Formats: sequence, structure tokens, C-alpha cells
Amino acid sequence: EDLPQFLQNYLPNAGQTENTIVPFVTLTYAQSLDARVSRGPETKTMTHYLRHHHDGILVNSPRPIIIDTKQKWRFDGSKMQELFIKRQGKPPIVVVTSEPIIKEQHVDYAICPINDTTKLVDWKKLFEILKEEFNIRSVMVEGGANVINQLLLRSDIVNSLIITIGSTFLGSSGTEVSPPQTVNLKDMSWWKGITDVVLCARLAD
Amino acid sequence: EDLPQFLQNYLPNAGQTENTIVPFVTLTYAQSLDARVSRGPETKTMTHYLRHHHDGILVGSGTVLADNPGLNCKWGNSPRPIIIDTKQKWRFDGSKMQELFIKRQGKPPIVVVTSEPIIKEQHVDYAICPINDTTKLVDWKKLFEILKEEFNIRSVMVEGGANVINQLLLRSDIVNSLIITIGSTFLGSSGTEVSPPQTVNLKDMSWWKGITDVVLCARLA
Repeated sequence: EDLPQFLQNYLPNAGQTENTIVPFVTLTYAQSLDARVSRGPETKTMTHYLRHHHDGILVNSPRPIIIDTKQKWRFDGSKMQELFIKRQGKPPIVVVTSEPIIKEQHVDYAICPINDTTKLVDWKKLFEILKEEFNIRSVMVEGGANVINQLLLRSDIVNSLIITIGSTFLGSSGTEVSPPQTVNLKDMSWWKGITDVVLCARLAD
Repeated sequence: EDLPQFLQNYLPNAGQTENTIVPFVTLTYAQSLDARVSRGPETKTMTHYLRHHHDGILVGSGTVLADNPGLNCKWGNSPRPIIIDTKQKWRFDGSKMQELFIKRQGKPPIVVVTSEPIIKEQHVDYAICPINDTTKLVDWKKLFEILKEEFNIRSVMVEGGANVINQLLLRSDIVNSLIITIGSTFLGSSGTEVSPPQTVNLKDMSWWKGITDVVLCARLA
């Protein structure tokens, strides 16, 4: 709508990550008034517009990037697998902590060593691996509220934050997005729709 | 500024002509992106403009006990403060509210209790509201009726208590307008959140946008 002009300054910017080893990282999600992303229109256009401006998407057409540290996901027999077959959808990059004994066709494996301290995955190292090993110049992370909750803390990684808020309450039992500490924003910009609003911003510090 | 017309349809006297037994009730609060109201300049003025249009301003005790709020109005007379204090632990004597009352800058409070007031304070009015036999908590419908019938409160703005908000969000038979400000900040998951226990659908929504904040006006579906 007027949405492309609104998003423009927050889209991956070529000359900004070029001659760096990190990709542009956008953090994006859709929540209710009570900050829930699940429970216990018009956003299609925007999401698909955003996706086609990124090389990878962490959950032309973007490549799917899946975290599967515990190694239990499978490509064969996935929506993704079928989409790949019909010439409209790329095969996934699968993020793991060690080399899997059994690998699937078309699937790329990114071995990211779990962080020494946090005991979680080293987000900085993972994003460099995606960029350097797999030509992923930009990445749109869409969810796992737990992924979002960690990355909200990473002002040194995240480049743009794009949040849709719908005019509804999902209820307290729904899965929330809220960082463990306070997170300040900068360079904020709001767009308003009929029933929804979108925030574009950056992470302070 | 466009804020007055934006709010116009959601204020008590856009409510047209009919006399009612229930006061007009606006549910209004300010939250972070993570729906938090407590820690873990345009909106402040709006709040005051809103206060100017209501006979009463309601808060749960706890929010009065935490922040020591004036709860009076400045131009965007003043509304009467209404404190829910079922435990009868809030004290008017020595409060900021009392300071404003003495300086003729604010009104004395109405205190809502659920049994005989034990220590009545000078210039304080007490509203004894029945307890709902199902919830064990105060009967919101009867309370608002009493505020109107006994204390001549024709309209009330409830601002405070996540706990209060969380209950009223479920009461489409009580709430006339929902007005929510959302700031562009995260307070963090330790902060106290506003989220009702069940899904709540909204209707008649209209959004307003500032530079750092957005405001939603809606009604309960």
C-alpha cells in the first residue's frame, strides 16, 4: 500500500554489511495486544514482501533456516519438501551442533558450536556461518518466541525490528514475547492499518 | 492536534441521549510492547484530557500504594478519585491525594470496601459493595451501579491495577470504551502484564499514531 515506502529504510541495505562477515538481521513477528504470538490480514502482503528482500528466513524466494540442535526434524515429508519439488521454494539450511550421522538430500548442515558460556547457541557465530559458508547476506528471523526473546537482547546483531500488533487479546495462557530485561528502541516509526499497526525500529546500544 | 477528534466518539458524552443505571465506563492504560504496565510526553497529556471528561477515576489499591498518585486533572472540574481497598489498608491521611485536597487542587476520594469500614477517615466517602458469590472478588456491576446511584458518578475512567484491567477486559456488559497506549519499549518479562485469562475480541477499533507511541480506541465485542 503505502507500506513499501514505510518499510524501505528498514530493509536490508547492501552497502552496510558488505565487507563485513555478518549478514543484515531483521527480527520480525506478529503479536496480539497482550504480546502473544500464539494461544493456549492484512499481513500476508507485508510478510511476503519482507521475505523476498531477504536471502534467508529463520523459523527471489528466501532460503529456510531451521534450528535443530537436538536433531529430530526431517526434510522428507515436509510442507517445505513439497514446495521444493514443485519449483517454488528452496531447500533448507539446518543448524546443528555436530555433524549428523544421517543426512538428507538437498539439505545443507551448518555446524554451529554451542556457546561456551550461555550454553545456548552462539548467535553471532551462527550468523557469520550463514553468511560466509552459505552466501546468506540477509536474514529475517520470524520466530520461536524463545529465539525472539534472546535476540531482543542482541543490539550488536539485530539490524531492524518489525512488529505487527493486531487489535485483539489472545489471553494469558498464550506464548508471550518479552525479553528477560528491559530493551530500549531507537529510530522508531509506526504505520497504521485498519485493524493493525506496524512498528519499525532499531535496538538501542 | 488531532487527538481530541480521534477520541471524540469514545468519550462519555458522545454516548448520546439515554439515561442509564450504569455509569459510562472507560478502561484505559499505558503499556510497553510486551504488554507490561509496571517496571521489571504526549500520552500523559492525553490521560489528563481523558480525566477531564469523567466524574470519577478508579484505581485498585496497590497502584495507589506503589506510586503515590495525584489522580487529579490538568487541562488536555477534576474527577473524584475512587480507590478499591477491600483490605482497608490504604490511608488518605498523609497521601499526595490529601495534599492536593487541602490545596483545593483535587477532590477527596471514594473508597470501595467489601465490609463495614473499620476506620473511617475525615472527608472520605465509603462505598460498601457486595462480593460476587462466584468470583469471591468485588461485584463489578453492583459497584459501578452504587457509584452512580449513591455517589452521583455518571462516568468513570479505570486506569489502574493490571489485576483490575484483567477482570474488566472480560466484561462487555460493563465497559463502554477501551483506550490503550502502547509505547515503543520493552519493560521485560519481570514487569506486571495486562492480559486477560481468556481471549477477548474487540470491535469499532481506531488507531492513532504519534512519534514514539500509538493509541488504540476500541469497544469490547
